[PDB]
Amino acid sequence: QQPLNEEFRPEMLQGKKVIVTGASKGIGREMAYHLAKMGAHVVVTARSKETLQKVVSHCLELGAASAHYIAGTMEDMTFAEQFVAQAGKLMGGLDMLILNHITNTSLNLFHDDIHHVRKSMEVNFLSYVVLTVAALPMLKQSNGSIVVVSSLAGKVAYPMVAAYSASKFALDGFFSSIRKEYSVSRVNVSITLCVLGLIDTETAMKAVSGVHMQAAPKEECALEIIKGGALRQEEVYYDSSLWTTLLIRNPSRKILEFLYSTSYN
Amino acid sequence: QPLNEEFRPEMLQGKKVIVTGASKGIGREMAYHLAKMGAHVVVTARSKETLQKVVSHCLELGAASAHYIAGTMEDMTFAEQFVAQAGKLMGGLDMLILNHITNTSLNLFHDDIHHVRKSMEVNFLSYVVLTVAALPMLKQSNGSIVVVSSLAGKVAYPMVAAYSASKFALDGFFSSIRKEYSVSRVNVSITLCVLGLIDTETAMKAVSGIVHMQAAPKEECALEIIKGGALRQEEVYYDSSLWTTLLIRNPSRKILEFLYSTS
Ligand SMILES: NC(=O)c1ccc[n+]([C@@H]2O[C@H](COP(=O)([O-])OP(=O)(O)OC[C@H]3O[C@@H](n4cnc5c(N)ncnc54)[C@H](OP(=O)(O)O)[C@@H]3O)[C@@H](O)[C@H]2O)c1
Ligand SMILES: NC(=O)c1ccc[n+]([C@@H]2O[C@H](COP(=O)([O-])OP(=O)(O)OC[C@H]3O[C@@H](n4cnc5c(N)ncnc54)[C@H](OP(=O)(O)O)[C@@H]3O)[C@@H](O)[C@H]2O)c1
Ligand SMILES: C[C@H](CCC(=O)NCCC[N+](C)(C)CCCS(=O)(=O)[O-])[C@H]1CC[C@H]2[C@@H]3[C@H](O)C[C@@H]4C[C@H](O)CC[C@]4(C)[C@H]3C[C@H](O)[C@]12C
Ligand SMILES: C[C@@H]1CN(c2ccc([N+](=O)[O-])cc2)CCN1S(=O)(=O)c1ccc(C(C)(C)C)cc1
Repeated sequence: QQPLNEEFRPEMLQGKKVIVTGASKGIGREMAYHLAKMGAHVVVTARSKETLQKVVSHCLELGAASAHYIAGTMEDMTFAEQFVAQAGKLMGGLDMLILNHITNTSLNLFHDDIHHVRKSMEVNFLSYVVLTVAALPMLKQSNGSIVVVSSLAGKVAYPMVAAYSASKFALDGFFSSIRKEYSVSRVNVSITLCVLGLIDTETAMKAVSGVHMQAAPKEECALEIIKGGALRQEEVYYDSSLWTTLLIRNPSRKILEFLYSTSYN
Repeated sequence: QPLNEEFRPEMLQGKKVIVTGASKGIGREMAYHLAKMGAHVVVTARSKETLQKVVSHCLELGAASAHYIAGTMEDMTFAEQFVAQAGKLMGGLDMLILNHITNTSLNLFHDDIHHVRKSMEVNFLSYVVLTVAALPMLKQSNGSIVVVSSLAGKVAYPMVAAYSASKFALDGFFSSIRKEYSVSRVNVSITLCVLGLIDTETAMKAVSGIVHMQAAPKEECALEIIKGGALRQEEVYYDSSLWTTLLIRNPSRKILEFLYSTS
């Protein structure tokens, strides 16, 4: 996967057709708004239409080349697959798939909640796979890009987020493996995994409101995510701590993977 | 917190161990090793005839008990029943060795969502269900949970995406609850094992074409899993090369988690 050795330029997204999921709020909404401000075509999704409409409206107000929404739950694999189709017609193509949404989750110990674990896998992980499969043909045409939004808990272990972490680890294991597949098959679709720390979205602020954890600004975060996709980077790291930003990489893993891949064929 | 001792076989003598996917491969050799130790075993898998055969050689080997209970971990109900059924058959549970996997598909991923889902269900979700159901008894003996995983559950490889997803998920989930059990003072240890190429028939069938590094003896591999589990180690790394286990360590992650919990 060859990234561009350029500096990012906001114009790179002008006229581009982009899906963003879980975009009625949080980092997703903020991504829609940056893409809007860049004059991109944008289709957003989430379960609730009212909140989605506001985003759509302000996107056009912000200068979006076009902007729509389709509401639905990503518990529905059928909705997921269909959403990408409807969204493809709407824009006449696809340059970028931004996979962002999660099921509602809050900090808690794990006792018996298999139903939360499975819904997490289904919504947080499986639905991302179904959306990728549904979007690849269009993405092969544009030579597009999959952006997968992940978490520190998707690279290291923390208490209170077991089912969430499982699903985020899964994303890494899956998409990191198909990136290597796309590179032998010579599929020219980039895959960017984003490892975010605590971000000041309203939901996240509510879920931790109860010690001191410094949150990072959602607007800058959203842009760092778009920048990584645009530039076809493998991983984007974003946290408020410089120590965390550093320690969340895995140089051992890069070396090993590189030795294996220039070794096997 | 590991046990501050050298391993000695008799630690397992009398203990109540479940071993899943124990009809063949590494699972089978763990049943056997635990048997020469004196443990009470109960194995499980889908293969009735073969389970029977192993259970029988376990009795010949020194085991204090040997029972099998065939079924598929695609079935969460049977997974839940199985631990209860096995708990009775033993009057307690000391060790839960979680090892089974669905059949892994060595190929480019294209559109088989159902195979991804099934990998997640069998390879990961069923491990959660089994653990949920074996907890109460594990708490009472202050027992151990062993989770078997792979090079491909720590780093990424092409051709095994669904499997890598499931093994990665094992790491997140069980590493997260390990930190939860420490702070809520649950005295149940958790061991994640990371295995390179082991010479099981399954593996050798899989790597037959290409030429790799020497595969490692499944009998040694199985014992090291039991050892680490017994000593309550957090992680066991096993490959025929020490270089592999050196290269696979991630000190960054260890330091970052130390930082988060001094806090
Ligand atoms: N903020 C953080 O501290 C943080 C940290 C690490 C990683 N991240 C990652 O950043 C991404 C965005 O998180 P956020 O904090 O911005 O969350 P958020 O503000 O809570 O936004 C979640 C979005 O997902 C949608 N959603 C929820 N359930 C859905 C379902 N079943 N089907 C379809 N859409 C659903 C929501 O809309 P509806 O409810 O209307 O459906 C909403 O638009 C996530 O992947 C998260 O893991 C965030
Ligand atoms: N061998 C290696 O090179 C290697 C490398 C990395 C990781 N590992 C890990 O080591 C563990 C064991 O590997 P192995 O090579 O020993 O595998 P194996 O020889 O293929 O045995 C897998 C076991 O799982 C059982 N199983 C399959 N589907 C099942 C289902 N639906 N329900 C219940 N049981 C099922 C199989 O029994 P039945 O068909 O009789 O049901 C079999 O006993 C796995 O977790 C694997 O990830 C091995
Ligand atoms: C053999 C490879 C890994 C080899 C590797 O990654 N090595 C490359 C170079 C590493 N080194 C730098 C150490 C060597 C170079 C310097 S050195 O001098 O040391 O060679 C590993 C990685 C993924 C593994 C499969 C999965 O588990 C799924 C499945 C589980 C079953 O149960 C058994 C079958 C199967 C198909 C597994 C078989 C095997 O187990 C695989 C292929
Ligand atoms: C540092 C943050 C927050 N984390 C966390 C973990 C544990 C606790 N705790 O109070 O024990 C508090 C916070 C988990 C890891 N990260 S994160 O950025 O991966 C993250 C942020 C927000 C969440 C939600 C879904 C709980 C809001 C989960 C993970």
